[PDB]
This record gives sequence, C-alpha cells and structure tokens, in this order.
Amino acid sequence: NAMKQEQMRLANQLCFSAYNVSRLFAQFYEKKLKQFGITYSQYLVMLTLWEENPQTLNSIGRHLDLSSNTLTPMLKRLEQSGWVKRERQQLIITLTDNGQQQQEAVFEAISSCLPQEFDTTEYDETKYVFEELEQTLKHLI
Amino acid sequence: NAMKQEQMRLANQLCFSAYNVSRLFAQFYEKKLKQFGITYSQYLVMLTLWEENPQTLNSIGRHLDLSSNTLTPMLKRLEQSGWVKRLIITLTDNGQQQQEAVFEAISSCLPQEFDTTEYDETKYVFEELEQTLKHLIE
Repeated sequence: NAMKQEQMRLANQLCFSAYNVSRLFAQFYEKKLKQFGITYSQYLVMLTLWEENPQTLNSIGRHLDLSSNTLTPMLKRLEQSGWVKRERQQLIITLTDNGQQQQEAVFEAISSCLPQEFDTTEYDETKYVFEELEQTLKHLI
Repeated sequence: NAMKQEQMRLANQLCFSAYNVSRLFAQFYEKKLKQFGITYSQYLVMLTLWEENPQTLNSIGRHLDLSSNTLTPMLKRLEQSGWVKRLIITLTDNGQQQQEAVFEAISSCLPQEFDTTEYDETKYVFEELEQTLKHLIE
C-alpha cells in the first residue's frame, strides 16, 4: 500500500524531471545553434550521423525515437542547408563534406559555454542513471 | 584543449540520452494509461485516494489544483469501471486492489536492480543536473 504509492509517486517525478532536463538541454544548445541555422533536434540528428555515417532514415529514427514523419521535414531542411544528402535506395542519409566540416566549428561554439568545472565521475554517475532508465524503457517498448 | 574535448563528448552523450529518456517516458505513460482506459488526471485522482480515503470532491481538487467543476465528469469514468463511489468520494474493493494492478504497470519503467538508495541517488542526480543547466542558461 504505502510502499506502492511512494513507488508510483517516484516514477511520476522522474518522468517530469526527464522532461525538464531535456527541455533545459534544448534551451542551452539553442542559444549557440542559432548561428548555424539548425534547431536542437536537427543537432541531435547530426550528432548521430557523426557517430555513424551513412544511416537509413529508419536507423536515425530508431537512434532518436522519432517517427519517419517527424524526421522527413528535418532532413529536407538539413539537405537544403547543405549538411546531409538524401538518396532513395527506403531513404539513405549521408553526410555532406560540409556537414562533416561543421562539426569542429559547432563543437567550438558549444564547448566554450561549458562549465570550467567538470569531472569524469560525476558525469559517469549521471550517464549511468540515464542509461539504466533508457535501457528499461526500451525493454518494454 | 583535450579535456575540454572530453567534456563535449560527455555532454553530447547526456543530452542525446536525456532526449531519448524523456520521449520514451511519455510513450510509456500514454501506453500504460490506455491499458486501463484512464487519463493522467484520473490516474492522479486514484493516487490521491490511495493515500487518503475517503475525500470530499473539494479535497481532491486541492490535490490536483482543479475546481470541483472539472472533476465530476472525470469520476463518471471511474464509476463506469467500478473503482469509486459517490458530497463524498470512496474507493471500492475493486478500486482498492487496483492499486496493485496500476502499480505493477507503472512500476515497470523503474530499473529492476534499483533499491531505495539508488532511487534516492536517481532523484539527487536529476536535481543536480537541472540546477547545473539552469545555471548555464543564466
């Protein structure tokens, strides 16, 4: 009874906190991604591409958990800006040379705003918590 | 220089993960709540009753920050299911043991190896990261 409650109450709190953290991440990067003319969600797409290039449209959606319908207009906008290329094989998405070159400039603008104060281990703890939550959520999905 | 690069890699890892977690959580709720045919608000109704039974229509109101007006149509749903009874509101036996059904469903997003110490760890970690980001925006 009272133990069940506390559990549900906690799950509720983590769901709102996870939403909060993600929103705060979007607000923080937005201010420095403005100058490159991309939005946070497009940055995340780029981010997965610099990890693994090329990818299919479905590989990208799986990595970000986005429907094919939400990705298309973002990719079309990235192609118009010159960051990726789209080709119908199902779509394959590849990095343009320019979108590869941008990675250094973009990272530059972000890592200047980072806190001087940081440490591997506080980061590893937080990564862990997010990784354990993500892992459990997909297991049910 | 190079440690500054590490910070960027770790920061991108978190934000990428946080974005996933937040979207998967909303999918998880939308799914479990439909499992029972209840909205989030109706879920919160059940939850305030499981903590304090019975309540006045007003009481719940306070708890959800909603007028008495708003709530009346929301309990019809619970009464058609046979979870509550009607200026006073009460859990049934079906509505009482439902706590167990709902708990098993909602509980499942919680990582099974976690114990209360680690659940407190989790809350602390979230708070700290929120504060940090808030600072970085100001």
